[PDB]
Amino acid sequence: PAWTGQTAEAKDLYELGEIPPLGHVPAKMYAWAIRRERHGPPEQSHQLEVLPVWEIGDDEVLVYVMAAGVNYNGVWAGLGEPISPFDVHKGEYHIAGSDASGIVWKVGAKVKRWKVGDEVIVHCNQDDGDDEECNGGDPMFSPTQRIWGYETGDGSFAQFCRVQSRQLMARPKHLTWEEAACYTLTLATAYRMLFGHAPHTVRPGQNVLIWGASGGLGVFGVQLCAASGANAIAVISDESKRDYVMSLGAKGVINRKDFDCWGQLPTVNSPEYNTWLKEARKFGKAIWDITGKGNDVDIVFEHPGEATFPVSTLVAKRGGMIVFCAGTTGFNITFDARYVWMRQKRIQGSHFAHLKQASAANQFVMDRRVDPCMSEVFPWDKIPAAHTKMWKNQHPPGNMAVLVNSTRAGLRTVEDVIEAGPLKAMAA
Amino acid sequence: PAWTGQTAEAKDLYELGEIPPLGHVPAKMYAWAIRRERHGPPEQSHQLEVLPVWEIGDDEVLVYVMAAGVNYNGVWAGLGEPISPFDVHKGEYHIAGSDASGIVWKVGAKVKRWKVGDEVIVHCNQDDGDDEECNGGDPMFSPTQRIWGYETGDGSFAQFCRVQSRQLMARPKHLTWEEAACYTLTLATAYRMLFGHAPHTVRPGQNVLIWGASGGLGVFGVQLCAASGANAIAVISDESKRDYVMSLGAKGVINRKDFDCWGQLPTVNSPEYNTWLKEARKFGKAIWDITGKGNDVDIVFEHPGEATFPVSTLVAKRGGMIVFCAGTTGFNITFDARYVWMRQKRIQGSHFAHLKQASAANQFVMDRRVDPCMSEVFPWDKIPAAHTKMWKNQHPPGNMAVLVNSTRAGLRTVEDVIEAGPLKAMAA
Ligand SMILES: NC(=O)c1ccc[n+]([C@@H]2O[C@H](COP(=O)([O-])OP(=O)(O)OC[C@H]3O[C@@H](n4cnc5c(N)ncnc54)[C@H](OP(=O)(O)O)[C@@H]3O)[C@@H](O)[C@H]2O)c1
Ligand SMILES: NC(=O)c1ccc[n+]([C@@H]2O[C@H](COP(=O)([O-])OP(=O)(O)OC[C@H]3O[C@@H](n4cnc5c(N)ncnc54)[C@H](OP(=O)(O)O)[C@@H]3O)[C@@H](O)[C@H]2O)c1
Ligand SMILES: [Mg+2]
Ligand SMILES: [Mg+2]
Repeated sequence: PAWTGQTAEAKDLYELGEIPPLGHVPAKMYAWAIRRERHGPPEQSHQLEVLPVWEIGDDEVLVYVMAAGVNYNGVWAGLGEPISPFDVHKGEYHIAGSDASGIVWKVGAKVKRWKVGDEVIVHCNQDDGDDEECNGGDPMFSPTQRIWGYETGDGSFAQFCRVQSRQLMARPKHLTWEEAACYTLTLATAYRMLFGHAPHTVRPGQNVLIWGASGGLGVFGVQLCAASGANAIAVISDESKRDYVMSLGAKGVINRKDFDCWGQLPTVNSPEYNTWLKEARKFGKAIWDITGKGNDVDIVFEHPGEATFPVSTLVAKRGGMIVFCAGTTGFNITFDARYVWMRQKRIQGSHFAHLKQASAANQFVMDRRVDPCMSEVFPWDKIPAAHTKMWKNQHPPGNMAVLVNSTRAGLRTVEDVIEAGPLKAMAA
Repeated sequence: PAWTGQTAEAKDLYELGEIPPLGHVPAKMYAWAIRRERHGPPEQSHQLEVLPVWEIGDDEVLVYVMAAGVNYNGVWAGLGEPISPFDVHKGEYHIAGSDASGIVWKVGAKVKRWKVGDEVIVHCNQDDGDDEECNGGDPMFSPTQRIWGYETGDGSFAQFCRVQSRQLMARPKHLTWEEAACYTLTLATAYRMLFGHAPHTVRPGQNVLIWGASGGLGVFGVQLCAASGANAIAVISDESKRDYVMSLGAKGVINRKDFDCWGQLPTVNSPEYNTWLKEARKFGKAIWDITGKGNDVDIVFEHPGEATFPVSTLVAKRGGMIVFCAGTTGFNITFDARYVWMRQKRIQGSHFAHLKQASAANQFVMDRRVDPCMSEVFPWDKIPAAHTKMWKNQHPPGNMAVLVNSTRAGLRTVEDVIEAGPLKAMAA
């Protein structure tokens, strides 16, 4: 409430960073929406509209959005593949965006934890709140679970978005709006992988193979390991990337381009299967050269999938886990039953994270023990462009972000957004 | 000690069931041994020799063998594939057999738990006893772990075998010698699968898909489920087998021959992949018809491998585990990454079991809550024949057994073995 009266008048439509009086809610807002006939490339399917501000219920909340995050799923949405969201919800239009920072503007009748004017970031997991798994087990195992901004169109690429109370976490005051908004989805996901599957969690001492260490997922495996006592073993495909990952806490690096052990699992007992095992073993020593010899990784941290899995299942210690949330290079997974059963290795699928997980992760960032690693930030009018950049992989390592009501890069407080000035949302 | 003096004199070689005085150990014994040049079909590679009785150490024990069990591994040994045991141990010859019932005849200097004349059955797991995993963790994760009678040639197809104290469990007085000796290896294995991988263990209420329900492994999944409150869902390939498995506790049956969803995973997005999912779904309802609808199995209990895995990974509930110890139909495992990561399913390899596991299992049998299911029993001179029968799958459902010092089928006590009479070990 330092800035309660330096605001604007009560009206039904504001421009970017034109702060309304606290708790006043305009009939309308500006947004980046998708409709079923637009479906296609981000610059084609994401177009700019003026829509009504979301109606909210008993346990929901409304957020004035300062910045947001760019993730792959916003592309799958604009694409309508692998599926269209309109085959998931009954909506006429869809507002994407699954990461965010901003202010709470209005709360439901039953909301006590959070209060109007509180500064927050947003976790993307939602459920109906009332079955066995959401009340005693793991809420990610409820059929009711879904991802906000993907399987819902009340996402964050708009002046306002609608979220459940159970999606809100406190914002780190030490970050810019854009930094606060880039990491939660990707950080929380990686946190579930490494701490959310007892008894195969990370402990001081362990060695963890991290695939694609420069990726949005990669950078967070590396940091979380280091920040906990463990020893991340990064993997990359460009030697200019070496310094980067190593300044993060990495305890070694390796480059996949040196080998050929890539591709599905050669049918067994065939020479290819024998030439395959030959190089892959080279890959194995590559670790021991870092880890010491006889020292296989406690956890493989997977996501490329089809092309590497055969290998990942080989290098993991007896009693070790190979966890993963994607298959960026194919889904025909393959592996040699012999290796995982004799050495009793766990192959564990994983998928985002839940509030208590996202918020344990958020704490590492609040204590400054982990850093969002924001790759770069685009402005409100470049949002579809920002997505196109991910599409064909031309983005820099780390996590992109885009601006909303925050009118310029580098802004931290709401006072900063005011004095920097309102901005036209729809000009051309 | 009811029969301490109805024995024979002190000599250095006895015939079958010619009981020596308690604690007297003959210089020599009769056995079924393998040597590297014999390698081949069981009837070729298992030949009959007279060898010295094993020397034993501080924590080891010597057992007078009444009956033993027949398992696949005795065939892989005689075969010398996938490997020869002589590439594992430095021995000139090898005595196979990984299951057994009998009397303790001699104990090491440091053996307090067990005493001479005690009646026992044998678990096949061994380790060196002195690293981290054997002293605080799971001893199956020690590099020192190995299977007795396979990776060692002091097995049970002989008048005497040598075992570690940590392999011994008490024998159920209510069984015949052969019954007591058929089940431990196969029972314990299945017990680890269903109770040895927290937090995905069996609980009253759960539904568990059991592949090959008539198999030595199958029958024990079914019984253990039922005996615990769960609901085994058997799978078979002969309708004459239906009554069998259902009298065991099964709560339903299904027959794989009706479908075609068998084989590796059709490359994705291809019509075959679409026709594949079509039948497999039929397979899924087949369950709900038994389980109720919306009710996916908590645990798939796998072992056929390559040909079914694609399917097994589909039918398991979100948060469910697919555990397995074999790949009897290939090792090029395959599955759709999408299914296991979104529904966060665990794919867990497993391999035999450890003492505390084998002995929890043994308790079910001691309370008469589980039954060995002995398929049939061959005599001492048919042991290689018994193995040949497994080789090409012509054995009846359940678990085979063969006789040693027990001179006739149906004998229970040692008194019974005496009055039934000694028997010539080597006649032709
Ligand atoms: N379903 C979920 O729960 C969930 C949540 C978040 C993200 N994801 C997924 O996880 C994936 C990546 O996330 P991200 O933030 O890391 O995106 P990203 O920044 O594009 O990550 C790509 C990184 O992976 C590495 N990589 C790409 N292909 C590789 C290959 N063939 N072999 C080895 N490394 C390879 C690259 O690093 P190098 O070439 O230097 O090794 C690259 O830096 C995407 O599929 C995304 O959808 C899934
Ligand atoms: N490494 C370990 O820890 C360990 C320990 C013990 C056993 N094993 C292994 O487990 C396997 C079987 O053990 P077992 O005692 O059950 O031997 P088994 O008695 O021969 O089991 C075979 C059973 O599996 C079923 N089956 C065979 N092919 C099938 C297929 N293509 N699809 C569906 N079902 C099929 C059959 O039943 P239906 O045709 O009626 O369905 C048959 O009754 C072997 O590979 C054995 O080596 C491994
Ligand atoms: Mg991002
Ligand atoms: Mg058997």
